[PDB]
Amino acid sequence: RVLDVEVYSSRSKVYVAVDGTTVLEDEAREQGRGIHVIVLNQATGHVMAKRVFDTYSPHEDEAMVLFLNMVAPGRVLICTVKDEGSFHLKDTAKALLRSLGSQAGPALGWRDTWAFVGRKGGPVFGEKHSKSPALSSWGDPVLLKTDVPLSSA
Ligand SMILES: CC(=O)N[C@H]1[C@H](O[C@H]2[C@H](O)[C@@H](CO)O[C@@H](Oc3ccc([N+](=O)[O-])cc3)[C@@H]2NC(C)=O)O[C@H](CO)[C@H](O)[C@@H]1O
Repeated sequence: RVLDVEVYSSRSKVYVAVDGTTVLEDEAREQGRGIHVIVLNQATGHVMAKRVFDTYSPHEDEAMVLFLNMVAPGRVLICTVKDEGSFHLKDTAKALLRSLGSQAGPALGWRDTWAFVGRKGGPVFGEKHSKSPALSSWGDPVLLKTDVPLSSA
């Protein structure tokens, strides 16, 4: 009646594991920057969608907002940052993350790392965030492990 969810955010690598199986992994040297989003079915844990939005670059946050607004309430929503996710994560996107209950997402800054697991329509199940200490540095890798309650019947 639970999912064991692991979410990793760092400068050079992201991954998400569900019940000990890796369902998302990106350690490619020159791609995959931004906020990785995975959507799970809330009863089975099956992956319903996988996206990456390069919110270091303009317009990607707009795509993220349009995608997240079509996600059903009650899906499991997982986010994790590779390299940089904040430069063009602008106010509408930050307000949407705030509306999910995220604490770190609306506050995300330059080269911060961030891992998030929540029910789309509330509540938040797990969140971690490491602030970058300097413009030339990155946040510390963060590894969030969270038991997510499953729906039944
Ligand atoms: C060497 C390297 O990391 N290059 C990769 C490049 O990395 C981008 C990086 O995504 C962004 C965000 O962290 O930062 C760029 O670096 C700077 C450096 C200085 C400033 N400044 O305002 O003074 C801003 C950004 C970095 N680019 C460089 C040249 O270091 O990203 C591309 C696309 O992902 C490749 O991955 C490349 O490998």
